[PDB]
Amino acid sequence: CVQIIGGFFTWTPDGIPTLSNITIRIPRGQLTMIVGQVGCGKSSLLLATLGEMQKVSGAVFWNSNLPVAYASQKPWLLNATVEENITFESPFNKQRYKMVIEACSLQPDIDILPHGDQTQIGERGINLSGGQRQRISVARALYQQTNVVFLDDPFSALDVHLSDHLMQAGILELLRDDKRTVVLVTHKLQYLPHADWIIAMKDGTIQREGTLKDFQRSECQLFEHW
Repeated sequence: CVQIIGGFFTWTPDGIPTLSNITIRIPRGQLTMIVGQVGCGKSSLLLATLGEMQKVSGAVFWNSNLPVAYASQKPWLLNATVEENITFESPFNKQRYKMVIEACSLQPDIDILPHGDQTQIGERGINLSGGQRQRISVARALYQQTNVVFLDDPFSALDVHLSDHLMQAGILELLRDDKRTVVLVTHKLQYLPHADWIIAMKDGTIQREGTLKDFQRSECQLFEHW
């Protein structure tokens, strides 16, 4: 459903766009990775997907501007209970909540929280770690049950075992996704064979998009194996 054609993206509308004539489309149900070095513009690419850059030219269809879930690079938590940080203006369902709590490894966090899910977190509350905050943001997105999910490098702030957790629960999130589109930007090559497509970024531009064989022709797939 998403169509982006020749799209141009900026960090600052006072200057020249950082990304020029970017064209890719995300049909519903696609699994799409976005990869590249730290600072190559992946977060900026997600901002372009959110319409937060300056479009010099081109066509963009996201279906949300017709008369969407988000995982930010830096986690944002409301000053509230952990429970309300999970619900994020939604009704409470406790199978969905149970699945989110288990899937986001939040039982050990709740177990060390003074009031479990009723522990006040965020500003003036319990000081969650950056990884716990990231897992909370992921759980909020999974709980929202949106048709489209944008995950910005979601395992950067988590451990290897937690990366395995995010692997296993993502693999049971896409299955949980009843045909839904899930876009997982990531900096890691560990699970890039296990999604459908990768977008490789460098210097604010897209260098290549394509298959494993395509990325062998890119002479990147071996580097990704490393």
